[PDB]
Amino acid sequence: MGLVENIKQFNDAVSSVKPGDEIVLANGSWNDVELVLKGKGLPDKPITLKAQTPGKVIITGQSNLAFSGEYIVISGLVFKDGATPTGEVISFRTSNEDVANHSRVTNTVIDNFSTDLRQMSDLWVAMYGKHNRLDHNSLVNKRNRGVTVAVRMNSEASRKNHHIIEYNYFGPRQILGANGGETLRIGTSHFSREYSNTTAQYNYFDRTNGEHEIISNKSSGNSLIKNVFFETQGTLTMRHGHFTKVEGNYFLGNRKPNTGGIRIINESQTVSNNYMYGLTGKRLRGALVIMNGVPNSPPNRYDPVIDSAMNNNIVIDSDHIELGAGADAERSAAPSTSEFKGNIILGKSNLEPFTLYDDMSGINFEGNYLNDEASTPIKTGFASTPYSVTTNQYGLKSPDKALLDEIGFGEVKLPVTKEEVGADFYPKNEALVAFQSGKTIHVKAGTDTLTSALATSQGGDVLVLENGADYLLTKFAEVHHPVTIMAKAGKKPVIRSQKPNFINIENGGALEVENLWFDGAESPDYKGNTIIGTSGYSMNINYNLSVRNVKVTDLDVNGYFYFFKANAGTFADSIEIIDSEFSNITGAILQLNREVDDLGVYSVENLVISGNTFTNVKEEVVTVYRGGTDESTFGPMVSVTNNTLTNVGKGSGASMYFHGVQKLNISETKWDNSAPLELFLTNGGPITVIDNVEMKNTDKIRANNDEYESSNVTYD
Ligand SMILES: O=C[C@@H](O)[C@@H](O)CC(=O)C(=O)O
Repeated sequence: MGLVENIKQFNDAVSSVKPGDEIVLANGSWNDVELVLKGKGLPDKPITLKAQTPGKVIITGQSNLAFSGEYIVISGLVFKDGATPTGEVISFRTSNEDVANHSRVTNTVIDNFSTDLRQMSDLWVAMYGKHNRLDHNSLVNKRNRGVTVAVRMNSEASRKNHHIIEYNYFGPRQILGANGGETLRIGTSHFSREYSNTTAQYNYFDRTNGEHEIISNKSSGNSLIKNVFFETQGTLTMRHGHFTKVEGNYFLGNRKPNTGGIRIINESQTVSNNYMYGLTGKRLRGALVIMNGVPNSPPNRYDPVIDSAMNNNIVIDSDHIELGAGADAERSAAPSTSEFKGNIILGKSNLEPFTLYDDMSGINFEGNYLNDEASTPIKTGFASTPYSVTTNQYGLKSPDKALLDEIGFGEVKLPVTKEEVGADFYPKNEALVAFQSGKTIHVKAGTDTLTSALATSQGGDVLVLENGADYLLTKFAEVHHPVTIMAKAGKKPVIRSQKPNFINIENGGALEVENLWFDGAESPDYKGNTIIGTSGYSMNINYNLSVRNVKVTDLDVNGYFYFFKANAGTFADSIEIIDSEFSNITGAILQLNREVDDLGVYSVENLVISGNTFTNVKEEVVTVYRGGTDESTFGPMVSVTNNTLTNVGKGSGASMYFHGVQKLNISETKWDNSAPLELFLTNGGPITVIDNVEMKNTDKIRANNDEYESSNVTYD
């Protein structure tokens, strides 16, 4: 009815609207626009805001959309490469009192509508009101904190909403390094006993790894049904609220790390007829979890599990069923009047898949099946059955037909596929370029030849330097995309710089270095120099750093000269230091700074330090620190093997410091006249094994509790 091409025209057409009329945004870029629409349509005659050509109306910059009234439809829009100036990108309200009812947002894309600051939280879709629908939308590349889709519950007008959220595509969500990266949140703790009655169904969660809670259910009466979770880190958690129905969901973990399933807390939960495959998560992130709760819990803790059922689920090739998880002096109430019946557990990666943290007498176990090779400590309710798992018609590892029929599961088949969800006009393209997937480029010896070669390289490229040759930098060597810098086998080239940082990983960058020699003879006379650094600003794209067969010498022109220094506000999916040699360094090897707001922030997910020698380093090799009390979130995972530290950390101090690491493995490593190893084991169960280490002329391991396992610790 009304085609508009500028904000002025838009605001005129929506100043007065009647049932049936539509406002069309003409194709093109809509930059820095705050779209507001109020009106009252009709069941047969909605008020529609639509794109001229779905995929060709690009809302960008500092933009958002807020609407209120009745029977509004919003379709075909794209929000790409911007950030909302409010708290919400698409909002089903226009003020605290004016909400949308019986309205719909469909066939719409939000693509990287992320703040440049990774620590700032917003909501991408905020649902208010009653009887709203959110369907067939694509939400991709959320790089900051916050919830992608939230159902709000802060007033009566938004409770008992019966919203429907369905057929949406939730694309990859990088690990945040902090709390609050849920994909779907239904309610909040402050209104958690209130009823929402939301249905989320037929959605596809694709590597939505923001945090441990993929779906944070925080209100009563919801149905989370018939969704697909593909290699998703974290769980579907019934965090607060009762009378949740969780059925027909398929978790395709594929043996990826930290892949969890369904966590029951609180009352009258039904978790049945779900399918799980290849889930590796443990404890609060296990494939199936039933928590202990706090008697007379405050609304923000954990209600004891009562009147709940966990039945007729299929759990294949998964590792952890955790009953009573969280049990302690506070969470002292074990599950009661609940049942665990008719489940099929077929896995061989963990032959003792159950952990019981408390008395499970309050749970009636009946009719379950567990593969011959595995055992349960529960005396009743389980029958052993052979491990028979065959890929079926729809490409899914399935139990035998006779067991399926015995529990009335039906076919093992996805309730929805990747191809049936999201906007119909927007591709689902990978956004990450792999190391060495591009061209090999020669870098001749000399001054700023590496600088120039990087400036024109592309993601995936490999810069190959001349063996034994000299390289000098007088400018920053900036890495704007995944790149490899290396020499083929033979004599290491030597790299020097007159700048305070040799190489900086910029936002979007990631770096492999192999068979290089970095030396400090040309470095400037400043404190805080480093060989490799991050960008110096918040980087809302996680980076990666791989260092293999590298030699680093004479970082001593001034104090605090580090090998690698990540500034506050950056996050590394993986840092690997392999088979490398470091000598005469006044700083730390790895300086992993943090921007402390949430005390739970951490700056690296996976750290591997293996095959190295560290000699005459005044500061530590690495401090890995996560504060706060979140037992539930990830921790860094750290592996330290086959290294030698000679005169490290003596410039009282420590040579390595690990604090709030959820998984720490140290082995085959010798300290020689170094500061001691320092540990701090946080509440929960941080897994910590230290085997075959020699502490020659080194003080005793510094720890807070004896809570770790240790074997073969020699003190010379
Ligand atoms: O804030 C801490 C959170 O871990 C918790 O309250 C909510 C949650 O996600 C959990 O316990 O796992």
